[PDB]
Amino acid sequence: WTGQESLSDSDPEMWELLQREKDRQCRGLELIASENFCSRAALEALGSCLNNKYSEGYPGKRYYGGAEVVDEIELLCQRRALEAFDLDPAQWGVNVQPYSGSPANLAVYTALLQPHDRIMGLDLPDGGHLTHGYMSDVKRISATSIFFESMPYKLNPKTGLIDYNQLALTARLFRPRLIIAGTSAYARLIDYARMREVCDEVKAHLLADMAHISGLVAAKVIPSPFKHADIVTTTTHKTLRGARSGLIFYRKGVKAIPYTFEDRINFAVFPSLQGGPHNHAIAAVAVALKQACTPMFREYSLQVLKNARAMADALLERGYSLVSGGTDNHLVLVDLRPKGLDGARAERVLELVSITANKNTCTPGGLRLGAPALTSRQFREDDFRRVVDFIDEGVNIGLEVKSKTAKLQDFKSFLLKDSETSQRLANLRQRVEQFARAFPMPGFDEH
Amino acid sequence: WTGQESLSDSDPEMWELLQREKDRQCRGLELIASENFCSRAALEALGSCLNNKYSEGYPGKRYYGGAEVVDEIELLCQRRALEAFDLDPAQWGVNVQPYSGSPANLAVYTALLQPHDRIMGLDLPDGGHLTHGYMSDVKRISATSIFFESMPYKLNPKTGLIDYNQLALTARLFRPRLIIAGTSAYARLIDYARMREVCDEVKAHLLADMAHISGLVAAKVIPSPFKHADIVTTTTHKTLRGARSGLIFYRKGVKAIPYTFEDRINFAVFPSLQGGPHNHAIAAVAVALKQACTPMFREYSLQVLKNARAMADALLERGYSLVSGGTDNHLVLVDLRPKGLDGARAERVLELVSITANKNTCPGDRSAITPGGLRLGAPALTSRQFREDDFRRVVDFIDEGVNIGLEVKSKTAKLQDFKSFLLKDSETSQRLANLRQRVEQFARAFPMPGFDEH
Amino acid sequence: WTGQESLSDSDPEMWELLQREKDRQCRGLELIASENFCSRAALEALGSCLNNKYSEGYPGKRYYGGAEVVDEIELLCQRRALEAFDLDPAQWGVNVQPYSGSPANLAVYTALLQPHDRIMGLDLPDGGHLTHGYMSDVKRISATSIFFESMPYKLNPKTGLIDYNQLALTARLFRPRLIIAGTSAYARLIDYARMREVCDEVKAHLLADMAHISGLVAAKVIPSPFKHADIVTTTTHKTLRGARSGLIFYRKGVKAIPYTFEDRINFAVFPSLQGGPHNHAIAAVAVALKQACTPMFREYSLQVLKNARAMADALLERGYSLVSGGTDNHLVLVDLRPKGLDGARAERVLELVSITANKNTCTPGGLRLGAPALTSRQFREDDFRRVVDFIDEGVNIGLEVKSKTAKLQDFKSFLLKDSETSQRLANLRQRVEQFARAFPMPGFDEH
Amino acid sequence: WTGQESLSDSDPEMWELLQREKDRQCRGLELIASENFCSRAALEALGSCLNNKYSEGYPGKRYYGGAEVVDEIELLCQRRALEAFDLDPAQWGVNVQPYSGSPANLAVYTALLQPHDRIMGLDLPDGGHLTHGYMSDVKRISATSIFFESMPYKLNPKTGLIDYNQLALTARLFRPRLIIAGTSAYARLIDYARMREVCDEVKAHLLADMAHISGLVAAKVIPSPFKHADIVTTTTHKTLRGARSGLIFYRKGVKAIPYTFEDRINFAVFPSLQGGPHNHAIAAVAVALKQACTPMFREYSLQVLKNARAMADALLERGYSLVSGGTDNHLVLVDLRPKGLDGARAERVLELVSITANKNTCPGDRSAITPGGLRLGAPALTSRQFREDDFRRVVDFIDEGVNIGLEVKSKTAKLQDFKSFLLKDSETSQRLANLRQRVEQFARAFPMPGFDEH
Repeated sequence: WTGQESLSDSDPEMWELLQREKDRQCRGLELIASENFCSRAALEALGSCLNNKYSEGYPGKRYYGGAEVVDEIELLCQRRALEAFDLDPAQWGVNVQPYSGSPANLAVYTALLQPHDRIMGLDLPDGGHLTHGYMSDVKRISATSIFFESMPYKLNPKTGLIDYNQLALTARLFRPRLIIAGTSAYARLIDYARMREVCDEVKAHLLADMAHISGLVAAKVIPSPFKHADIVTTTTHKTLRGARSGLIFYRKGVKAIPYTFEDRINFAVFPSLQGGPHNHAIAAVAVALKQACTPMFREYSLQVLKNARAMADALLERGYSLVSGGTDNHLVLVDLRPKGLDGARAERVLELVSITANKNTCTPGGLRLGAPALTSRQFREDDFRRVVDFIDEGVNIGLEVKSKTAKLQDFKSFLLKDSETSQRLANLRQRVEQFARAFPMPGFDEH
Repeated sequence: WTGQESLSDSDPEMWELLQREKDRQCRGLELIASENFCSRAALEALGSCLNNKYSEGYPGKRYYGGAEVVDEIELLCQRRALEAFDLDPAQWGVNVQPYSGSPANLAVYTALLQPHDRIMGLDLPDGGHLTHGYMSDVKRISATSIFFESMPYKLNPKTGLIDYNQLALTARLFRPRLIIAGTSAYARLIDYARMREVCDEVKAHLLADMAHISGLVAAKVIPSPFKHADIVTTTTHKTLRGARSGLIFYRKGVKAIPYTFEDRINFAVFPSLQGGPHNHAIAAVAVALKQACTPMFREYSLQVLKNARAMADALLERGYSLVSGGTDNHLVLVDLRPKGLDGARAERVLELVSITANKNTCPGDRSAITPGGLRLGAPALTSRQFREDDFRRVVDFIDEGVNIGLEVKSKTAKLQDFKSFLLKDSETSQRLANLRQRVEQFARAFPMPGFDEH
Repeated sequence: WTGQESLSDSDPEMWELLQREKDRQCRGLELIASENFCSRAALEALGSCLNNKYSEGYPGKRYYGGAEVVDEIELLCQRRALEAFDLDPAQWGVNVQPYSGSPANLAVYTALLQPHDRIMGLDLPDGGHLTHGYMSDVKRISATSIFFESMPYKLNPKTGLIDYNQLALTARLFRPRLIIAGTSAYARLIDYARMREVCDEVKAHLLADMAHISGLVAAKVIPSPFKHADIVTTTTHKTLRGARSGLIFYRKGVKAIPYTFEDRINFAVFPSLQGGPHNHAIAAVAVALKQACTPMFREYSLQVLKNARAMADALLERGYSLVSGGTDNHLVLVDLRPKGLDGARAERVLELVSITANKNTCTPGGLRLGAPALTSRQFREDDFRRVVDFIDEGVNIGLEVKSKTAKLQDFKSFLLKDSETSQRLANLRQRVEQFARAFPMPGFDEH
Repeated sequence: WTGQESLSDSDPEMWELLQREKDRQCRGLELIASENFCSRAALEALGSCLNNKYSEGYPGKRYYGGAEVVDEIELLCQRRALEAFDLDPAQWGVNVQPYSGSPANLAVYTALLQPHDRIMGLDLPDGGHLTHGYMSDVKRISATSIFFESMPYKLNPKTGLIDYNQLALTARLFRPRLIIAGTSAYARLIDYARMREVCDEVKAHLLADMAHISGLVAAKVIPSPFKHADIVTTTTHKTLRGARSGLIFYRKGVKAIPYTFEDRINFAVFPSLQGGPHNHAIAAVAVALKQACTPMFREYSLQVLKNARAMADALLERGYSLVSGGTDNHLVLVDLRPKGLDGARAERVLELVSITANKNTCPGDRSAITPGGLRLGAPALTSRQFREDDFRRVVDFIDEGVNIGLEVKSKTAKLQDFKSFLLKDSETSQRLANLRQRVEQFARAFPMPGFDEH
């Protein structure tokens, strides 16, 4: 036993599973706004010998020796991270160790707040993220709401936009120490400048969680939250198209008196929260960041916007309603109530024809659809019009099964069962797949 | 642009860095007890298309669709996890999502305790882990000690063993809700049965953090903490030899009255603490777990023990002292004080001849006091097919380095002086360059798990 | 040494001080709304041999023996407490041990909430109490805000009333576990029914802190918060006219399923927070409660309302503005801004002519004036008109010193200094005193 | 209605209750170590017009006007407080507002610690106070243990003294921010100097809660904790013989660098925790403090010690055991186990013959186990002019009661049985009625501080 044997030879069971998954990805239409397809280059770094180095600490300040190279990698991941977002090193620092997006947010909170200090984020069903704070009537759900004290701010249900006015009123009272600007399911640009005014007034930190939109920001096809925020967090996947990992950016040098984010943020990541860094992820992230500086990436990102517009327009033009009436980014939010349907139903139908989207709250009343993934497969505007055509076939199949049944559980039975419904689906699936398989796919060919 | 281009073509700067690192690993003698070399099979899964699936939730209970296959992978990773540790599914469950070892511990604490509830772990300089709780005189260091209230238990410095007697006395007073049995730098077996008695008495949960020893346990070459613990956490690297990731195991079904670990543990992992699982890691872990069920792995684990013994004996034979006098596991703790040196010096010398070990605090020392010891481990080199004679040879090189360090110390005052002398004094440079080159020539000859080039 | 010697004989220094204080009270016009003059009967109990008994625990469940009598006293204080507020013993319980008003509130919070649980009270400068929660921009001030998490609700600055609408909006978000209805400086009735609707909606406890108005409630000259609240706290002084002490009332027996307030409330008082009860205070309180059941007390309380009305009207009729335009209770809030003055100035002038009132926030812009004390000295409506006349003389002296100076520190100098100001004051003082000394005074004659 | 009418006229029901209580106190033998009988002078201040002034804030810094006189009273109460304990105003400050002893402790903790910070006090059944921290296996009991994190230190059951050695060991681990030296049921002097060494080492505040012994300290018949503590709390009753109220003393001026106790302590009292001060109590306290500076008070305090000795000796002489073998203060702890009885039984018998004492837990016993001991104190009867022979006589009556209890125990099984037999069996009733009547006749003869009638 050398540990040099191939996965296909040593673990055929697992290899078959990887191949089934690759085929599923290759044949399907991926419309989850959070997803993307990672470059082969980045995956080669991810599966490298970098997994075998423990490097607790920071470059030049490691617990253990033998880190010359890993130090260079991490410092390079930092530089590339600052370059990708057009940041001055004298004004901004970055931490590249967080294992994912959620860990990065916790590290910020633990670096800057005391337990039980106050935080505000966009309410979850209004399109925020769990990590921004969330509790039901009966219990604390996010760890953020267990260790800290969170109160949500809300959408204006008329405009579908963030009620900035209510935020200011409500934050004058609750007095949060940290306010979070960033979203999971919102189709428009955030008023970073406004949030900053609110934060300046009540003496709070402004954190921007750009996970969804980091690609768009790096490409400069939308305004940057770095003009206005103290701290920025993000995933390295989603629109940045990297491996799964996380980043924390922070202001440094002179504030007025220095900024004091740097030491606290790094200390909270390590030693307070994490163990050994995942150097193979750090390296893949760095590869993804280099890719994001390119003109190619700017084209990709522009195309992301165009394809989301195109998908929006194609849906309007078939009489669907869109929350906020459209989009200024990479996703669209479809209100299936004025079309006599709901996310739960739609999602399950689409799933069965190899189209993957989310139900989303308004049995909830909406659907979220995103462009970044298919765009990465070189989809253009006509291709997305065609996608909508397939979606609409599926909605109309759904609508038909709803008038022919009562409850959600009923609705799902009727689909796997009634042949006239089964065939209409099998036919549609097969067309979707044939259409999808024809487009290219980032990554390795076989796994 | 397809995103199908190779790393050597698209990012030569990064590719050159990978290659420098691979050459470093190939040419060096890796004695850090936490390290291992991961199989090529596992790394292929890690760098797979599984990176591209969001699967928040659990199998059959996902936020989103399109998870048929990922569900099968995760369930398979679970089964293989239970099988690797010889656990009945009716009695034990497992969560395979934690991103690493440290997150796995936090999830347990948040699942089972209220903020500010009480925890005890082995004091850090006595050989515990940060995640078990740690604060200096002046500040809270571990997030475990910020969100929860931690008090350490200690080694008996006379025996170098864990003072179980003092633990019971001290836990009767402090009244912890969770006691943690597991170590980072301890050369002996833990009395899980005893800890359990203490936990039963004061009404605390017993958590076993087997990160260092999980390989040994899976191979059944040492006793299992699953006989005595309620909850078991571990990394998937170290002696399990997987990709970097984490596991939480927990009792389920009937206690006496049911166990209530399952729902709380899974809930704390997700939705409370984590986002999307890292399915590529989950898959690599599963590959590593399959490998750990094999006879080959049992041979490997036995050999790990024998090589640590052999290294121990070779050090005794040259008049070094070992904390607790030896080892019953994969590591040895070497006391360099009686020999007129310290970990800080030794470590830096060894580093400069491509041997990597840790300085380590010796029992009864207030750290600040520069550490009097060195920790050395067998799992990594054993994975490169080292046998007992190879480790005897490793000790020869170590001893050469110690003796060099000894000479530079007689010619120097302070630690800062000592480090510059190694770079500056040319007679010292050469003696080091000579030794380095012999270490490398010796090391490069042994095989290396992974890919050849990166 | 017997310990039977008189205070005048054994401690002349102290006795002189008591006599100076009694003369000050006898000669002055006491307009602080929180104050009253306690009955001689109640003071005799307060200075009794009951100080010499340790009775930790509750009747029949004492740590120590020899408590037959003290048990009877405490049980009697309970019965009289329930009778005074017209409460059914099967529906309400009471705890009579809290050492004062502030301790009673803490005991409720600690009995019913976890540390860091959420509370809302009327903001302090809007006329709430410290114990309801209070923090500045920079620090936690109330212990309530240290051990628990408090967010204030506010007045509508247009109506001078409590913004019930904003409360509901704001409590839907903050999700408090306890909401507190009660005031220190508010001239109107509280919508207990409305607060209850809000509490029912967000699943919170309603606590009513009737400290200011407990006399009025007992007398049934205003609506009772007992119709709507789960828990009621109060001082035993202020309008109840007792010795300094506190009470906690709580619902008991069947809710729908039993109420669980009783055991938690009593346990928090003792053993959790307090030591030995103050049996002499408990006994004085009981004497005061018996007095409050009488027709005499109902007359007194009606007269309190009439005299506050009369004082209001007399102020309107001299062109002062009143927050909320008047009063439905025992106090009035005078806005000295539309009269070109401020509380800080006015208070100090009045003080120097033996009239005691408070500055109150709108250098703040108001003054609070209360009726209960002077009413207890048998003052009637004409007497209060006459009081206002003296007040107005003082305001007009103030106004004159303001146009003749710059800052507050200046203003205070000018008064003790300039003879033409000094004499005008000495003259006024002497008239005030001569007028006041003529009225009777509850208590002992000499101390 | 003037509110000038007498209590006997306006509330005969209440007046009759006061008179029953006064007769009870006059006729009984009060041996509860916490009790005393307050001077008439102090009670006159307590029931004064000072009840009618709101004076939130501090002298010269009041929310409201009209406080010229109350300011003079409070400042005077401060001066007399410092004088009574022989303290330099440049070195010590005092707060005179706390409503009682328990509030004074809470104010100190809230002034100096963060929520969830760590505190150690003498374990409750080892003779500590609730306010020093206390939790059962299953719940937090003291508010001190809810808002803060408390761990007890313990008696050495072999000596009956405080295990200072174990305190140091245990505090090195738990790392408290505040350690509390003071007791409710302890018969000996506390090693303030030792506690201070322990506090200096681990960087904790030393608080002394002298509630039980403040009279003795003021009289200088025992060593002062002010030589060693940073902060001192006390009640104003117990051995100081005042009205029920509380004090907090604190170091001020230069430490080495200034002390920062003053502003925090005063702020926590008000505005953080309390409302309006109880000026009538403040004035009574001041009266009591003046009385405590006198020679008369020193004689009283000396006599307290002698009478406790005398009671101790009289018990030894009749073959009882005393925890720690005797006393150096105002109380004695009697172990009734070797005599074949327990506190629970003894207490109830003594109660029925108008002698009031406490059952009290004996060292090394898990309470639940019905307490094996009795606590007896001298301050109250000494205030009724009892001398040594009078206390010898008290012990005679106690012993008669013990012997009665012994007979009812041989005729009964359980505690519940034992209590009903005392009411029910007529031969037992009479033996008790006889003894009661002799105790009363003996007690009524001694004078009583206070008013005659109420």
